[PDB]
Amino acid sequence: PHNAIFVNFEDEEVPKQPLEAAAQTWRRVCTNPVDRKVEEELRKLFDIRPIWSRNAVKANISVHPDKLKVLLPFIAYYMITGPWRSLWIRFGYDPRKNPDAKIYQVLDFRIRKYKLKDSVYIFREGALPPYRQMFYQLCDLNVEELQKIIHRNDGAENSCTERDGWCLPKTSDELRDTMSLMIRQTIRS
Repeated sequence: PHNAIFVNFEDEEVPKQPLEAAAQTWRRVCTNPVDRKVEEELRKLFDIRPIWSRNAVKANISVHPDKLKVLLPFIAYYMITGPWRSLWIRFGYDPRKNPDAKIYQVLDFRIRKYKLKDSVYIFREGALPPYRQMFYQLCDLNVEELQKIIHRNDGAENSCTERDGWCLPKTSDELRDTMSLMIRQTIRS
């Protein structure tokens, strides 16, 4: 598609290098020095945080979308199934072999110049998700209770499953109910 590798949760190995088509496409698109600058910036940010969401990345650098859709498959690979679905992972990083990746797992919450804001990917007591269906990452839930629910099983993550990953079972529903309660609390205030 965009010269990206799509990894399933049941795939044995994860890619350790991009595709040569993606490398040549980036070589073609990289025209101004600002492109090299933003490439280095994205590389450093994926070095600090190995797993990223597109909206979270857009909230950290101001890049042109047509440049980002080419740069991302060159730096990271895309997850299709599993606890880290719809997330970009640095080449050579396997979340199914790192318990710390628990803090990078995804959570789908449905209600019932180029840089973006913080509310597009960060949850806080007193704010309101800007969209009807969001894909948060467990590290960006800046609440003490949600983080306690997340780290309840720290140091003894047992096995990595598809429904919950390194987290304890039925954790996602617990976080979802807590965020709904906090949303109603913020609405009342």
